[PDB]
Amino acid sequence: SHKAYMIGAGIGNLSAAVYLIRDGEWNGEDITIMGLAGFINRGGRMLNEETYENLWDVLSAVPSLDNPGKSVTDDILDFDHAHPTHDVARLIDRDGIRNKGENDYKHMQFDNKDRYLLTKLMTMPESDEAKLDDISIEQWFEETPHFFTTNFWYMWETTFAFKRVSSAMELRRYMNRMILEFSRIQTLAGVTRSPYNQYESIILPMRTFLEGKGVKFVNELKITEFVFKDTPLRDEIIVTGLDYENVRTGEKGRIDVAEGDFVFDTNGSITDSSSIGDLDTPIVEDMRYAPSALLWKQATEHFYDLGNPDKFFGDRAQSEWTSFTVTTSSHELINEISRITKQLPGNALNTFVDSNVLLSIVVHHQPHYHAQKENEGVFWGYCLFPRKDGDYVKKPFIEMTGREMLEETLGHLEALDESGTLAARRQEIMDSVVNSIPSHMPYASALFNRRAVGDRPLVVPKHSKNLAFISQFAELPFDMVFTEQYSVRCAQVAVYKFLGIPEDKLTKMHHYEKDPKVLAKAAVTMFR
Ligand SMILES: [Mg+2]
Repeated sequence: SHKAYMIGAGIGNLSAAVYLIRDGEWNGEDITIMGLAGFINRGGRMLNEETYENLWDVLSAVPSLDNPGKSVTDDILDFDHAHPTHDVARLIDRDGIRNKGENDYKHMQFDNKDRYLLTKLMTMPESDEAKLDDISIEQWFEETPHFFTTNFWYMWETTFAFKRVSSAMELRRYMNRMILEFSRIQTLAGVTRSPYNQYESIILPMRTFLEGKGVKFVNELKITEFVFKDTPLRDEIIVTGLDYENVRTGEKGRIDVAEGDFVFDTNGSITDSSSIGDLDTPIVEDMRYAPSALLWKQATEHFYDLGNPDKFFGDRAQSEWTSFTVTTSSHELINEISRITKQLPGNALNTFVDSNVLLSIVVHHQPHYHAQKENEGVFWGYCLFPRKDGDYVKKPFIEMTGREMLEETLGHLEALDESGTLAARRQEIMDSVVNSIPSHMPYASALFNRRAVGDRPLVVPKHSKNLAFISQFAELPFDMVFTEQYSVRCAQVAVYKFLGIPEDKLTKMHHYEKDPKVLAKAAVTMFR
């Protein structure tokens, strides 16, 4: 019987397994998936019910582990509909919340130059994307630096963790795929949240369902090299073996990939080489090159049409940022944040636009984890300039302990709090801390690095017989690479191609950017 081998266990390969089982009528036994106090916020943070067509469809076949008779899609949408989002303190500067006045976050704050360039970028056809090769956002708006002082830039860069040195291609894809969210970017009312963090709300329901269908899960094997069959013209990609190392025993070997078996590789991950600290210990930067990209980099030693992984994993300056998760033993700290920001938990992130490190925090709906106790509260924060000094803790953010990161956050919170109450309650706040876990990710935004078309392999390269790339570093049209939808889409493309399902059966994506009314509203929104 035909077999499938997944290298990486993220949502992309899991969705491939789902597609194989549901639409290809495979047996789970034929699929092998190979991966490797206080909470840590792992996983994707957003979704969008108007987009993510593939994700909702895959997740409509995974049962909820919490609610009998509900699919994971049902869980997620039922929750979100009952917890609508309206960000209030989206932007916070040294004077207060940009809720009102001249800097009101309803104002994009665009030039006429800013709208001209932004409209040119937005209206460039998909077929012309290569014209943007290696052009950063900084470069495309080189003539109008005023852009990088607007509300829109502050909101857009922090919403997705984009840098100005990053690829202008995605900003274009945003303005087309996410066009509907343009008019509501400041309230983030279009964001769709799952009840808990997505590892618990999405990943484990998926693994459980797959495990129940027979899929084999392996986590001791480091796949070390592809083994390709040679051909006279050397175009075809035919994987014949997977060289492995067992990281616990030390055994090495080769798994034979027979004729009719398929291989799914996740060529790179935004969490590769990440490291962790705790309340009193700063991170130690893992200097190793992205381990999940090594199979990819090695295949380029044999084939010429597979891209340049160094574009994505060779420039940490483009890709790195740092986050942290706070756990408290009482609701007090969350109550204080909720009061100072004029916002109930679960209403999207709050960005301190005048902070030196560009710090944002997110307070989720509580609880965010299944093992969260009734008395416990959790929130999450990150900065986009981890090398810069903190405003209140005057050392580089990336060198801070988890405590120091909270202290730097409180400083900004206290600065916005006129009552002075939070600062007064400092000792009690800190005593309530279970942990504050810093989390450094050198490739966190590597999927946004400056890129040229062709720097990423096709999901199924033009002459690949049985190798597919399912990742945020494979080439797919239209979709935003930030979204979990991207990897789910790669999976359907790969599975349907390998199985012979024609592309008109692929899941149909919404094209709001060709509805004239949508464009009209988008055009008007430019002047808001
Ligand atoms: Mg919605």
